[PDB]
Amino acid sequence: NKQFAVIGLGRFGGSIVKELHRMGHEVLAVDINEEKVNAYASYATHAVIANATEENELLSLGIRNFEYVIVAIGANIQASTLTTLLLKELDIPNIWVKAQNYYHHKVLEKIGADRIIHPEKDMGVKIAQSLSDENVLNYIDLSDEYSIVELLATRKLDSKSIIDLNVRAKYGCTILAIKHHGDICLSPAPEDIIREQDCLVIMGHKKDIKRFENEGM
Amino acid sequence: KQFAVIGLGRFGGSIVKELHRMGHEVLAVDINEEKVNAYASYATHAVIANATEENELLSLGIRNFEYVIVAIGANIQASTLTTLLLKELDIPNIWVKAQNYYHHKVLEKIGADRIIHPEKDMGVKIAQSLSDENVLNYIDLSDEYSIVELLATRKLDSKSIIDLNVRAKYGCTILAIKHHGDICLSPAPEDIIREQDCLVIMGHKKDIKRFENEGM
Amino acid sequence: KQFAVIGLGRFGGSIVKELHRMGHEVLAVDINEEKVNAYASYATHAVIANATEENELLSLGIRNFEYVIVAIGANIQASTLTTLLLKELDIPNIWVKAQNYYHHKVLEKIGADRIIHPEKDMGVKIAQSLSDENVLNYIDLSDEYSIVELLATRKLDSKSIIDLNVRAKYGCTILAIKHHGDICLSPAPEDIIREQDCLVIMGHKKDIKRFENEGM
Amino acid sequence: NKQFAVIGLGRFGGSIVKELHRMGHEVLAVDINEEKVNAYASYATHAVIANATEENELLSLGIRNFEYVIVAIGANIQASTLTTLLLKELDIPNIWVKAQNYYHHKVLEKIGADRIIHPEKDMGVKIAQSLSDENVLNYIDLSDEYSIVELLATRKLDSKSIIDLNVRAKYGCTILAIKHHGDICLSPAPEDIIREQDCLVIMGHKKDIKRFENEGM
Ligand SMILES: Nc1ncnc2c1ncn2[C@@H]1O[C@H](COP(=O)(O)OP(=O)(O)OP(=O)(O)O)[C@@H](O)[C@H]1O
Ligand SMILES: Nc1ncnc2c1ncn2[C@@H]1O[C@H](COP(=O)(O)OP(=O)(O)OP(=O)(O)O)[C@@H](O)[C@H]1O
Ligand SMILES: Nc1ncnc2c1ncn2[C@@H]1O[C@H](COP(=O)(O)OP(=O)(O)OP(=O)(O)O)[C@@H](O)[C@H]1O
Ligand SMILES: Nc1ncnc2c1ncn2[C@@H]1O[C@H](COP(=O)(O)OP(=O)(O)OP(=O)(O)O)[C@@H](O)[C@H]1O
Repeated sequence: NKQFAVIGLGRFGGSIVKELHRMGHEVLAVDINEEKVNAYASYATHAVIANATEENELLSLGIRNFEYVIVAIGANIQASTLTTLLLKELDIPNIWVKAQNYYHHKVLEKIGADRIIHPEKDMGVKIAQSLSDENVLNYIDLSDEYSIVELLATRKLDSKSIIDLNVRAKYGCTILAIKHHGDICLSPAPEDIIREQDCLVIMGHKKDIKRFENEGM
Repeated sequence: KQFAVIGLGRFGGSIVKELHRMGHEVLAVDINEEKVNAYASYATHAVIANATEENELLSLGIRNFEYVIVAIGANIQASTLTTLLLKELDIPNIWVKAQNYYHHKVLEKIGADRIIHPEKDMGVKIAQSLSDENVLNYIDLSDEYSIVELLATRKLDSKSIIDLNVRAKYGCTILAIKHHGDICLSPAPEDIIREQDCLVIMGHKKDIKRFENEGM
Repeated sequence: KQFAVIGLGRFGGSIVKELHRMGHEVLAVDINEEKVNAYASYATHAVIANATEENELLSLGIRNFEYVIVAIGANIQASTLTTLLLKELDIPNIWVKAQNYYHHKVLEKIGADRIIHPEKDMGVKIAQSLSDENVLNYIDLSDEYSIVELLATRKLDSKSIIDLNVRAKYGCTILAIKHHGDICLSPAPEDIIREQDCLVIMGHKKDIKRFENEGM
Repeated sequence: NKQFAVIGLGRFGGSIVKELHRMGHEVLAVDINEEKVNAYASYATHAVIANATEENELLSLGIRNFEYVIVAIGANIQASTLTTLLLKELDIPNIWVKAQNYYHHKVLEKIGADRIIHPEKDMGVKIAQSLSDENVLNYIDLSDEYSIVELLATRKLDSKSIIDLNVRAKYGCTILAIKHHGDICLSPAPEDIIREQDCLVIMGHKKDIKRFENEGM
């Protein structure tokens, strides 16, 4: 099918190899630290001690055999940039790299990393949103303006109805799901009961939702 | 009202930086001087302090904060001691970064209010996108049901939504279409889907992957 | 023209020291305090600064400089970041020292204007002089044609310019003779060549070595 | 076959051992760092891990077999001085050493190094010349006063003739070569066309050339 190589068994890298392997893919786990390789031995199709900045060592892995190579070295900029440069030079189709900061992202961009990820910064802003707005449990941005948000229902909604407390007429948003005591009602039909601490999944404009949050909850 | 970010990591530093951009009251704490100096501009306040020493934590007036975030994820000893102090000092909400399953366990037992694994979580999400080249982004509603954002293949170019019904056929529902940046929230059949458009589907996790196989 | 030398190495420090002796405007930058103090006297100006931090580079007023030289050749991370900053800050001429082929490649891609390998270059030149004990110094005009300075053997002692011709015999041309320090430029046949006198020949690289074999 | 020994596989040393070997000489690559030796294994007649300051280790290499020994240790003064002292004591005919600074040069001079080189300082002044004078591409000094200089032709010379814009009479210098679009004209005969960005090779007095640079270009 398709073959994966995870260079850098960080908390990020190690989670990718561990997941991809649980999904039952072909994953090569690479790390310069022996102890890290030994640890992920059981959680990878394969584990190998190698310094990803040395070319001959990368060829020994048969890196050219991989469709996707992930460089999850995010603390060492020098290790990361050199490795990704090697990978691009060795004509790897998809190179996904972890970046440290804006500048590291810039170097990776210029040496042709195919997709760059800031796992910490991204999770940072998402957690910050949940801190600031105690109502938002989780969310996904469709664009800069429009977003799907999962909200914890306050007592301000306990035993309330949809045909009653409408959103798309009143706020221009649409409710997609309700989760009461673990049970899930997708594409719910008005009227439905919403209890307190229910997961309410709303969808629309980012500003529109926060207006509903203010006045509805 | 008031936020305290202890540990200006890449994770911690992003929280302070964001909360401050949102215009909240954020206290940036770090034992490393250079880190404090860096986040000075991106915080309501910056202070050099060793969060494991009690008197130093009191000097910050930590008891003044509604939410304290311990984004120390490499040092288990630093993290556990700090969080223990915070719980002992009766902070209402303590959010901590964990390193691994075991560190999570120690934090759980000393009463951290919410524990986060930013790397492991982002790990599984990125792995999903690696394995399934179609899934751009997603959010899990539960273990079984999920909302998924999909990149449309040539297998969908100039297809009508009602023509290629996801609902009747697969038990899923299409929520949005993004063509050339323009967004059609809650789209009405029929609508044109071009190649490389963002298709937002919703339903059962297994059901979606069945649509991915046969539809795309 | 205003010059900025970031990295007071043996290489960087020599550029600063020379440009300053020539009486230009040179800003000497280094993260190591002791290095800055040392080159204080040998620069228009010396400043302790970490060239990878942007605000620190702006504090120098780096955007003031026509030519900035990054003579950091041991630290690849320092070098690449600095040069990236310099390109981002729209510096017209960025001259960087490289460590190896790969470092050269990263610098190339982030838009360094001229890349130099002072050690590798001087390596091959010294190697030539080792292998061929006759060649004192040289300059390549191309890959094939070169001007070479040769130490005259006893095989040439008291030989005449026309007598031992190269303009007809080998297709090369003699440009200068240096006997006991005295210099005869574009010499007219016949001229006396003593032993150990610097002979400056010019032509094809292969042609010269043929003259070296048969003439000397 | 003349025999070469390169002690210290720096960027400088490693370049000598890589070049001499490409020329197909006999070169012994020595370094105390294992990883360095392993790297230059392919690019040397031989590679050996050895501490050049220990005598017995130097004898084990059979150093007395070598006509030319190059000590390209330029960061460690103690390593360099001791090594060179050993080499002189062991009666090596030609000892070429890399120096760090004026003082290191002095120590080497007194312990009988046969030729001392400052690769960085030398390349420093040459590059500085090219920075200051944007016209000079490359040069070679015949003495302190007289020099052969390679110059990039400005628009101030585009489609100009040789005998038209004479140097042999006007400035006391002589043009030796012209390089237009890669093609090379050695000992050019007046008149010849000089286009813009054409490599012009002039020869004469250092002051004389810069006078031509000012008024001609
Ligand atoms: N040259 C290399 N080749 C392969 N792996 C390397 C190399 N250098 C470092 N690593 C490994 O890559 C992994 C990436 O960790 P990195 O410590 O440098 O920090 P990190 O990306 O911030 O970690 P985390 O994912 O937990 O946030 C480590 O296990 C490290 O040993
Ligand atoms: N005793 C302490 N008190 C307060 N802050 C500390 C203390 N010890 C360490 N820190 C800081 O807290 C932060 C925690 O970072 P830690 O490097 O050690 O890894 P990390 O949290 O996983 O990094 P990252 O967030 O980038 O993934 C760092 O800025 C560190 O300097
Ligand atoms: N971020 C920085 N900002 C300014 N100067 C720096 C920075 N980082 C390193 N330097 C300085 O630049 C130089 C780094 O180059 P490196 O000395 O280690 O030597 P080199 O370029 O490989 O060769 P050489 O010493 O012969 O010039 C050092 O002098 C160091 O003090
Ligand atoms: N005592 C020794 N015995 C054997 N090898 C040594 C000894 N000392 C240094 N070396 C090696 O010789 C080399 C000399 O490099 P040196 O770092 O010390 O600085 P350098 O001459 O400025 O480097 P560069 O050639 O890049 O300019 C290194 O590879 C080093 O490992």
